[PDB]
Amino acid sequence: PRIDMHSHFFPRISEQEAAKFDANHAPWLQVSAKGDTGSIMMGKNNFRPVYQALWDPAFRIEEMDAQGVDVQVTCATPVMFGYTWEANKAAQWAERMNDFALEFAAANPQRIKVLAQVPLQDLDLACKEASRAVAAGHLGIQIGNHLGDKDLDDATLEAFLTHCANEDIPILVHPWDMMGGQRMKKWMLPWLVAMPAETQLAILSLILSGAFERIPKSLKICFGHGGGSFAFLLGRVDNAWRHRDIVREDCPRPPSEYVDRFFVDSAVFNPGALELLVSVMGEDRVMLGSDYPFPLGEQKIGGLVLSSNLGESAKDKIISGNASKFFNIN
Amino acid sequence: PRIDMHSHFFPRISEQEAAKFDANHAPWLQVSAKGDTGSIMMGKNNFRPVYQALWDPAFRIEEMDAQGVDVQVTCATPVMFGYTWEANKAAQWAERMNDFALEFAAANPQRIKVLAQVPLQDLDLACKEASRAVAAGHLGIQIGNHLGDKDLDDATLEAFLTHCANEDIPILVHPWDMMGGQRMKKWMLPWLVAMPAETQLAILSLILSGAFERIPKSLKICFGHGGGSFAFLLGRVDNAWRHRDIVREDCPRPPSEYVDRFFVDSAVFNPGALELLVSVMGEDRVMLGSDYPFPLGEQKIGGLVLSSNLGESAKDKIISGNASKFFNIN
Ligand SMILES: [Co+2]
Ligand SMILES: [Co+2]
Repeated sequence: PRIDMHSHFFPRISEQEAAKFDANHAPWLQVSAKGDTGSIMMGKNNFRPVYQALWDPAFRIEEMDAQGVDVQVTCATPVMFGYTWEANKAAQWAERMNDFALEFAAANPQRIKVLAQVPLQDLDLACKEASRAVAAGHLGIQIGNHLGDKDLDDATLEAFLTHCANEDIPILVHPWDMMGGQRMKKWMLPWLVAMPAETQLAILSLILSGAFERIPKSLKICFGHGGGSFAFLLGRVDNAWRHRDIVREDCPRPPSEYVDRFFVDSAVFNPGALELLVSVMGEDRVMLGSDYPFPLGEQKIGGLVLSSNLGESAKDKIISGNASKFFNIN
Repeated sequence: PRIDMHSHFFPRISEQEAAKFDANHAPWLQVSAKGDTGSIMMGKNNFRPVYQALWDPAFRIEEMDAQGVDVQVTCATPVMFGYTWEANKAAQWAERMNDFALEFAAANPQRIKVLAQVPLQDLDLACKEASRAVAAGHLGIQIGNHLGDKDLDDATLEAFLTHCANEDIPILVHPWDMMGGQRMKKWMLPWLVAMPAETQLAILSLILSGAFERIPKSLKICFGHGGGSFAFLLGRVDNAWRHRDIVREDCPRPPSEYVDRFFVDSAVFNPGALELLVSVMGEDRVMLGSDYPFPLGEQKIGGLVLSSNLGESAKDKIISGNASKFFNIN
């Protein structure tokens, strides 16, 4: 069987319903008249043009069959996060978006599984919303990797991680609100450069701060897009931790020892990159993810893993094995 | 023989000489009374503590012997660049720093080779200063990877690159003035996260803009610290260029075809990282560099390459071969 655990949705959101939250920065979905194309829109600006598969759960199951993917986990498009908003307005919006998600997963909840979003800019509202959603049916939460200038070392974000680790709630960490200000203007560089760095920063933020020494080993946490550039740059981190007391102060073990404490999806779009990745993470902590349905997500879902020189057991774990232990799937 | 082509110096600069340029932003060297320790200082603030090898070319040759490195190329500590300054002041400062460099390399110019800095914020002054310096003895120029919000795609920086390509001047591109604003506060995250992303952005900036289709093939250009995270994330770039017309518009060939047009140093601090790197770049475009004398530079210079499963011939090219064609060292 095949489980793709990194994919996204966007719900049937009217201009009128989103304007009631923020007729300026609440995102909404405009579908064409035919009904197989459309755009995500902030106020009345065009944000991203999207395909029917993003919002239509029936059309999506049909593609899932063409693709040979049996169960697919899916979660909010990072533009739905609303972390910049006021906390009550975001807790309201999060509640609707996760309802929409169960509504979307209704089309076939043995094959479509959902992850919820939280108002992460408020620890209390984020914690209650995380537990409600798992009880309502979501298999876990998906969070942006940072919150303005708070990275995952921030005490509040660590508190949200521990809360989930204690309630045995799995977490997918997604790059979002990328760094870099005004420089990565064209050629989609924010996805090519800033996305991988954002992820690496999140992972390194937990490690070098000692967060893993303080968070329960029971936390199920996954970092998207191969964990950014983390695995390739890990040796540069180990060498700095050995040669610099300020790198070493909050981190008792050498940083590569902590790879036993988190997961990554397999989306790295290259056999060499994939082989190095499992070499660092181990075949048990790499899962099949595709970033479906966006252009940048590997058309042939699972094709990179299946054509690899990896073990037949390694393939089985990335394709299916680890994603069902991680998410508790039949 | 061994050639380490990535290393740095800092000259004997007094508080008062630096104050005549900017008693606020000009860096200077304070040596202890003993004289084997010291600090780089901006105005009156402590910037980096350094050790004798950074400024003492005699002490350095002695360590060069202990380390078994025959010739070492060296260049300015990126804090010396002064790209934020007024152009004439910076052209004045660059001229003194490159004189200092030849003064430093005087201690033994058959083992210490130098690269010059330029006032890159002024294309004319940068071009004259680049040619000046090569004629005075430098083997080429070292530049920060970006200039505020101008990346190597910027037409000024492209004009500086082709000026050098036409005068057959080699270029080492160094990450500097790292992105990330206020987030990577502690654990030296700017060196771990932002430095590799800066490099990757520079390389990708030339490729995806078509700069390599417009710059003469004769350009000898090298990117530091293994070219950042570029070689690992290259497949993500290829896949984006195939699936997105806006990634593809300015770039006629698929982006991984352009690895035949630049070099990288070998400083990636890991055998798997190193093996993937030469797999992407080819054994001919990877050169031994150590970032000596900073804490984060592999104290066993060349030790990573020599202990690798790479070919006897690959080792000879990285250790010695490529760095002497590139730099014209006999
Ligand atoms: Co995604
Ligand atoms: Co350096």
